[PDB]
Amino acid sequence: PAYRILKPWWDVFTDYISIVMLMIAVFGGTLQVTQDKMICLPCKWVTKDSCNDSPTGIKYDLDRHQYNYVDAVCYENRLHWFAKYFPYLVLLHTLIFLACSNFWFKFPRTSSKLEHFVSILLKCFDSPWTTRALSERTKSRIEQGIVDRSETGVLDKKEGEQAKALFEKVKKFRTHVEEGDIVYRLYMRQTIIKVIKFILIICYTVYYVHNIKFDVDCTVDIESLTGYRTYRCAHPLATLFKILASFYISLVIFYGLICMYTLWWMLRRSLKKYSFESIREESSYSDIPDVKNDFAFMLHLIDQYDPLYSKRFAVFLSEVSENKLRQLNLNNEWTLDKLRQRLTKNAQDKLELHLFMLSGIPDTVFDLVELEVLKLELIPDVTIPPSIAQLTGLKELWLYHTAAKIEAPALAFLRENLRALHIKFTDIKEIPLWIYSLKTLEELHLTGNLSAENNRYIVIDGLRELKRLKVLRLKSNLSKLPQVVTDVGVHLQKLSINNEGTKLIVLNSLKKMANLTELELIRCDLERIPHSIFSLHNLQEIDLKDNNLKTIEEIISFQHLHRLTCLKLWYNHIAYIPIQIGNLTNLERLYLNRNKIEKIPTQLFYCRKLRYLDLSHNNLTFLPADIGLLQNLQNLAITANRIETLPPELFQCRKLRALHLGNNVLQSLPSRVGELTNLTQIELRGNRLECLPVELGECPLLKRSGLVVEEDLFNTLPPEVKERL
Amino acid sequence: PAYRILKPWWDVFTDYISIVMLMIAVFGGTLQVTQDKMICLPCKWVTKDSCNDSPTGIKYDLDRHQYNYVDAVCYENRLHWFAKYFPYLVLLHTLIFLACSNFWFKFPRTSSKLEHFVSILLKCFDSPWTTRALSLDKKEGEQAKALFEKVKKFRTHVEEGDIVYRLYMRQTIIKVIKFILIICYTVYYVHNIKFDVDCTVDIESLTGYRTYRCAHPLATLFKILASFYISLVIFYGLICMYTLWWMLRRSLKKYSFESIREESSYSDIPDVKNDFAFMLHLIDQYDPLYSKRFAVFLSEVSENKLRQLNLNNEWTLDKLRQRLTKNAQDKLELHLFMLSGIPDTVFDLVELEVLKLELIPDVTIPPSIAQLTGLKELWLYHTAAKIEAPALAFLRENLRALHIKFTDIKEIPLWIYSLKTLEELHLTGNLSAENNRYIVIDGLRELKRLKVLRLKSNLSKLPQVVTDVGVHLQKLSINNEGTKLIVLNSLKKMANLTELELIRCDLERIPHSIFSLHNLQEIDLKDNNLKTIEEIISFQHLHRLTCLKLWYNHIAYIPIQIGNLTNLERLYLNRNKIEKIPTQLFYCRKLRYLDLSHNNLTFLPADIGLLQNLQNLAITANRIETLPPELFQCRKLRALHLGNNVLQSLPSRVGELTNLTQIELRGNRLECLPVELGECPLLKRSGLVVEEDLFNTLPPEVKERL
Repeated sequence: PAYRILKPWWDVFTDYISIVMLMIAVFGGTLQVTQDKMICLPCKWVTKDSCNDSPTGIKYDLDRHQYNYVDAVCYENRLHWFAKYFPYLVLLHTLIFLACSNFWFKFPRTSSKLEHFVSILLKCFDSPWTTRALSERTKSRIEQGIVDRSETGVLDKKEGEQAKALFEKVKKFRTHVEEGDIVYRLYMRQTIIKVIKFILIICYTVYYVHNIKFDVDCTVDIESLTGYRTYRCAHPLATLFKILASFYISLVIFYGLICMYTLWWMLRRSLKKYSFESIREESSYSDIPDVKNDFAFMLHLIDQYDPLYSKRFAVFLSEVSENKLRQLNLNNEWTLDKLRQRLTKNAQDKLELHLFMLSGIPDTVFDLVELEVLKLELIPDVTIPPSIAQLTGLKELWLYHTAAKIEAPALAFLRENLRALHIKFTDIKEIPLWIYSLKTLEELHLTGNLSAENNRYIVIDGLRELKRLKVLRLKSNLSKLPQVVTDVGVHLQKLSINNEGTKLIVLNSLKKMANLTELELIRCDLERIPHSIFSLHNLQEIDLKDNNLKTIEEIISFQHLHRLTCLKLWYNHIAYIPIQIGNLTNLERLYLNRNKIEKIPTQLFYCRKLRYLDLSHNNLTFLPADIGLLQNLQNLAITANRIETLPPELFQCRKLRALHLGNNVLQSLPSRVGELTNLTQIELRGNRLECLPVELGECPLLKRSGLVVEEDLFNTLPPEVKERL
Repeated sequence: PAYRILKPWWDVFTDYISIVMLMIAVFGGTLQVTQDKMICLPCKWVTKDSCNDSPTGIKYDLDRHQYNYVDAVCYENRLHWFAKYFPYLVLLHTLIFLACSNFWFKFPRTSSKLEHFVSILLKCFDSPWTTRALSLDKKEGEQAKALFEKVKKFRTHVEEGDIVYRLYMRQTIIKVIKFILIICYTVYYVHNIKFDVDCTVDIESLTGYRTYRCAHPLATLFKILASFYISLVIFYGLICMYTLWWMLRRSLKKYSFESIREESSYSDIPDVKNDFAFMLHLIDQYDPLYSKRFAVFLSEVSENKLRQLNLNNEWTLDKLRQRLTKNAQDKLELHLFMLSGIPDTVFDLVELEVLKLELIPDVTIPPSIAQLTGLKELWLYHTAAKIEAPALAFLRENLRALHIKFTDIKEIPLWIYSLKTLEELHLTGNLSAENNRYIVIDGLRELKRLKVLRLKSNLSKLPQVVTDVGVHLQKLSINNEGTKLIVLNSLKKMANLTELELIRCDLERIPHSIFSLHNLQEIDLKDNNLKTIEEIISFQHLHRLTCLKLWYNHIAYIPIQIGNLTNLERLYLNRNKIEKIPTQLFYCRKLRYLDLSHNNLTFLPADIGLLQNLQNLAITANRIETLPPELFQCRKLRALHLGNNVLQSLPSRVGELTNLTQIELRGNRLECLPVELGECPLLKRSGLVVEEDLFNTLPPEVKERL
């Protein structure tokens, strides 16, 4: 694996230098062992030393054998020890350089981190995901760039899984390697020792060259054995060894110069610190990490092998890349088969789908042409890719605290759709300035707490142009409603304020609007009904509940209005009903629930078209004979009021489909109510009935679904209601 | 591998010569170590002339050991300097030349370029796309595309390099320098190789004799080796000099594909001017075929074809036909919503009068439209606009209607004025005052032929290009924003105006420049800020109004000037909260269609019984009590839409008409329904939405009969 981490001036030159150094050691060694003769010969003209101060010949008269002895003595007991062991010296130095350059290689405490690093290196130029990743007023409303750049391509569960595995591995391997700096320390130590040995070697070997000589004056003490005292002696190899020493010294200098470069490099710039600054300078990916340890160091070393590596690695190790990967992987798995698992519907169905557990917006959801409603919950980076064009209808979109980043170029589609839009928000500005750009939005639901200032800025710029707004629901404190509401208010059909922090005067709004065909004040801290509410001639519905409203005495002037048709007064403190309610007959709904009503005058009977009445959780203990006049009564609750046994007027009606009786006193339901034949359900609970009537057989719609009873015995009818079930 | 980037008359020869030269160093080295003896011997003749010539023996009483000393001395400080180190001179230079040859390989900043270069060439060489490109099974697209992306990134990277070229030149130059020097030294120092030499070293104090004659035993082998060596080197040098000639008389820093371009299918190839060019020349030397395969692969024209084929192989004629539908004014509506371009197969659909394109980049519609017969209508929305096909005649014979939608300003093409046969145009988009004025002039000014024009936009002011073109205007519509109601000099210019529509515009009051337009014959005012009908008094004096829609407004009051009109075929009083209807509508006995809904009427007047031709009557969500008997005093009442009112039961008599085709009964709280209603021949569960069977006699009979 060394090849892919091969260092330009650390491994390349060192290996060739080392080979040459070894070669010269071997050459010299071979010669030193067998070609070194050291030819000595005696001399007669000895004056002081050197046998000088001087044809037939000399005739020294010595034995050929004894000359070899002299040679051996002069060789052993004289100078030039450097020359004698020069190739061994070279071999040692060569081996030192070779060994010191390769401690990390094949040594487990360092090779482990290199193996993890190299494994990554071999994946950066593989796993095609990498090369896909390498392919690269406003008012936060423009993102067509990313729409076309992604090319809506896929990974086919191959690049997806490969890249995912590599993300797990790059994060884990980095966490492992990043713990320390052993790889770093070894290279700094190695670089320094190479320089140290270099300096010492040159000093040592350039000095001992004066030792290599043509000849030597041999003055060893052997004349008592061999006759002559002084010998002159030649060393033929000495010429060659001066040459070899010179070549070795030059070779070491070259090595040294390169080693100084590498030591120079590792000191001039920090190597542990490392980041892909060059990538964020050139590439679209600014998401560049920086760590200071062995991982970064090893990346830095290979940065000088090939910049291409850095480009591949840098784009891979990114959260931008991972997020694009995840969205693509989402599409790979979250297909039509998975979307179908959640295609539910609740009421006014419109074929819903709610995506809650997704980390982003799938593209496959827009293949669900049949749906009209899409609910997005807690999903970040919602752009709504402009591939919603294959949908036909889109009647409702829920931005349930997701993201304000809706910038895809598909307003034309949305402007032909989205009758309704729901925005849930906990922050102030995650509400996009996108809403007003929609023109066909009729219904808008805004839920979250904004200050008066925030209401004014968000509503004026984000909503004011919704000329077709007909329905507006504000689940906000609304200490003041911005003038936008009153202006849309003249075309607005429904306005609903539903919050505990509601404390304000709405008289101006009511007067300006003068329409409000549906009005809701829920949990608003109200005690007083604003009197201008009676200018809403087309009010047609009013829901006053969960208020501090303790009176109905104020509803005197309701006849100023026409077609009221509905009055909801539940969960309030109206413990008493006056005789103004009897003048309200153009009413088709009335609800008095948990208001602690002690008494109701016979006034409800005047509203002979009431048909629907809720009398519950009131300390009333009474039923008037209004019930005998309202012969179109279809639904009535008489519960939690401790009423005595029901009076016979109970059944003097025609339908009373919903007969809800409970938490009262009823030893027995008047059996005659069973002859209405239109009972669909009878609730008989908490009343201590002794027995059940056996006249219910007359009614075909009291099969065992509507028999909400405690006893379910004392009868002959159980098999009839069971078979009908 | 490296083989394919080796130079034909350079590298194979360099390697063989280097091997032989090293062989000479090895032979000579071994020879020099064990065979060089220098047998020297003294002489007694005149030493002034190296022992000249002016049987038993000479004896020369010296010992054998002493002679070894003489030989050693003569060898060490006399002649044969060159011969003594000849094989080392050979080894050193041979290694230098060899190292120089391989210098560019395994070099820190050349290997990466070379490895990628070779891999790309091999992939291009063997890719089936290259073959097809010479003129995909849905996989060659991906493979070729991946190679194209890699090639573009590789080329971009190599584009900035000048390393491979320069290092090669430095290498060539140093080989030439060393070549000249090695010849100068090797050739010159040959006079020192002699068999017979004269040794006159000063060793008399040790040997008696000063002059020795001496025989170098390997003089001949070193002369032979040197001569053979010199010849090897000269040959090597010829190649080195050739290299410089080739490198200097050819730019090589640039490479053109002209010799291939005029033989192959492509034309779009740039002049390469960097290390890529140099590498290209080198493969051209090895084999030009690789230059060709690469060139054929790397082409934008080829990429275009590759992608086009991918479209054609997916969006086949069956795929297109299966997805071909029709919704209104049918004409074979084919929709292409997410394509990367337009497949050619769409133009073989000769019968495809309607093509709808959206979200398709770079649409160009190559002129193959001549293949088609009918192309009566074309919808280009939110796509691209690069159709410059030289085939206006085909387009002019067709394209009676164009529906083009935009998101910006400059996206709008000008293919409108060039088609003077255009009859109907629809434009939606982002407008401003000046932006619209400039574009509408360039777009519509010359279309005298235009009859129908509809604009969906934030216009804010009516342009005069439209009023001038508008003198031939049949139908005019504008919506989604209020404009200055420039009517005083617009309706008068247009003057034909046989169908006018105003939707979601800031109209509170009706303009009165329409009052004299007797040729109006159709008018639709809806979702406006209009809250009245006071203006419509003299308006209706015009004959042939035939249609008046005032729905979706705030008109809660109907006057009795409505009786001024006798010619109306459509009347819509929808969602205006009206509280009463006068018996002044019947005046238009040709009305036939009357929408009374989402009002606050609560009752109906005796007007229905005066319209014997009333066919379609909608009475819904008006809280109306039991309908008056005039309800069924008619002849047709095909559609009786009742709902969200108050009706205990239908009068049995309405079912005796028998021309009822549908009765809607939803939300009216009916207690029961009479049997006569089931006698009507066309109420056999034909759209008879009811809540319950309502105690009728023949609901299962009519269900089976249908």
